[PDB]
Amino acid sequence: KFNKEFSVAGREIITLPNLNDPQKKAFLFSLWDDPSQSANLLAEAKKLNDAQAP
Amino acid sequence: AVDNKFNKELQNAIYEIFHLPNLNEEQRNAFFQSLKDDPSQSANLLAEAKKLNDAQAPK
Repeated sequence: KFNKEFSVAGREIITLPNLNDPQKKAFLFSLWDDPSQSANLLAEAKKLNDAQAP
Repeated sequence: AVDNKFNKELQNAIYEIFHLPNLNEEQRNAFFQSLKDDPSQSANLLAEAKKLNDAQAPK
């Protein structure tokens, strides 16, 4: 399940500018644990990123 | 027994491997699969990844 789509989703997580390292690590773990949840996880991470906007 | 969600060593290894600058995508993904196959190998696989990263330095 670790293919090109996985790489894209992981990059999307780590480039969210307002998440901190523990948060990105946690999202990346969740993606690794279930790559089929990428859409839900990416939407969750973006929502949290926006909640943390300066 | 350490469950994956409760395993900081596995989670840190995934995060560090994803950041390594000199691996290719195939290497990264192979490490992620090897971690899935046996999370007790996190320390060994992270060390192997850093070794390959350093061997593959562009200068």
